[PDB]
Amino acid sequence: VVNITYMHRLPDSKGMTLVNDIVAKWNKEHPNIQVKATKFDGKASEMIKKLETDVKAGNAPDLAQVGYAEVPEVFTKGLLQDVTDEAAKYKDDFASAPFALMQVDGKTYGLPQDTGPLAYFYNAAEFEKLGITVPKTADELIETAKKTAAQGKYIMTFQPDEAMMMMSGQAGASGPWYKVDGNSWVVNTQTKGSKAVADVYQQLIDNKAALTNPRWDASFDNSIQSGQLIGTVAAAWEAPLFIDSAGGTGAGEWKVTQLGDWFGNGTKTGSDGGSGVAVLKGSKHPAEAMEFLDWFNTQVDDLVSQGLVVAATTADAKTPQKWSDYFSGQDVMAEFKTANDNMGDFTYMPGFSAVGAAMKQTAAKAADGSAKVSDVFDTAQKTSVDTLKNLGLSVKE
Ligand SMILES: CC(=O)N[C@H]1[C@H](O[C@H]2[C@@H](O)[C@@H](CO)O[C@@H](O[C@H]3[C@H](O)[C@@H](O)[C@H](O)O[C@@H]3CO)[C@@H]2O)O[C@H](CO)[C@@H](O)[C@@H]1O[C@@H]1O[C@H](CO)[C@H](O)[C@H](O)[C@H]1O
Ligand SMILES: [Zn+2]
Repeated sequence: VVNITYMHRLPDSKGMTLVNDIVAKWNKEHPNIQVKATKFDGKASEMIKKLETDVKAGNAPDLAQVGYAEVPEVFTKGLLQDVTDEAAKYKDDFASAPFALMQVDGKTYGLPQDTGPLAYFYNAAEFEKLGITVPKTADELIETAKKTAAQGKYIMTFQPDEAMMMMSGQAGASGPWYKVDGNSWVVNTQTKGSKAVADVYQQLIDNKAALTNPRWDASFDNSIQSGQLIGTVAAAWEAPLFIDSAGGTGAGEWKVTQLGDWFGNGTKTGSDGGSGVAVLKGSKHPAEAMEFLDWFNTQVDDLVSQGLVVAATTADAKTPQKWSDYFSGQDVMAEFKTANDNMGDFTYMPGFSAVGAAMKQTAAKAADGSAKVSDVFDTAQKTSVDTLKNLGLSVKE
């Protein structure tokens, strides 16, 4: 018998198949590989800090959820165990792009779990009532946003507490910020996409035509339940969280579509989260941990219940009934799978955490008019370069 520990930050909310109930099915069938999964008791950004303290203390879990944007960071801090041959055994159970994001320098450190493509959530019934359509161009988007804002309804958000992924994702839909050239990281967060995103959100904020409530504040939930928020860009895994936040408002009326051609992106979209599960330094059971993890990550209907757009290609889960009930009977998982397939490549630098922390601060100022949306991307540039220099890494800008 071997005992495995798995630390995760899956929501485990009402209506979901709880992680402990998924693990229970494994534990009944595999007496020699016994798993205990624990939900991290803290906000998402504190989890890799806990993994670092745990690995230093010599008491880390075997397995831990690591965002794709976090892999380079935990790799650089020496937190990962090479499981290349174990991962190769399970490669055909997963999509190639997310599997590649669990790799550094031809070595694999775990299995991918989900992807986080950005899409557009909107009240389709309300759009039809108000005489509007999903805007096809940035200029149409701004004109339509001003028209709804005149009657106290909003078709866009600017979420200062989600600046890291909302600004990097909408900008990143049209090209990378970070590249590797020989020995160095090459940093440019002021791309054509960054300029386009700043221009669009600057016009929306100048015209009081996007809601600036932080995503994780009660004001965001109140905006949905009160009927004020009738459209927003959103990460695909927000679907169940958004439904719960709505408190029944819009049930049977909403739909999902692709991110529009608003930021010079055409039919492409960006990445907002999405994670794998890494094998940590000091794990005494990588082979058994990876056997369990391949099984876990291919429990497609249970993982979709948690809001995951799964990396697994072993089976296809139907849109959960809870989601299609909310979203007008729409097959929203088909829209999420299309969005995933249109997600532009976007390599993350080690220390992207620190870049997000600084971007959040500037975005609060852009939201209240004390800074420009473009300053968020300048903050990203300077904090990107300073973070790389502080990690002792070679950086060019
Ligand atoms: C990319 C990611 O992990 N997204 C999480 C999301 O994490 C953000 C939130 O916790 C907000 C709360 O304000 O904080 C952000 O971190 C800020 C931090 O607050 C600042 O103190 C610091 O200064 O800057 C950091 C940046 O380092 C977090 O980025 O939280 C949501 C809600 O809990 C998570 O759902 C989301 O992760 C995704 O969860 C899905 C399951 O619901 C999937 O597992 C998916 O793969 C995850 O990406
Ligand atoms: Zn500089």
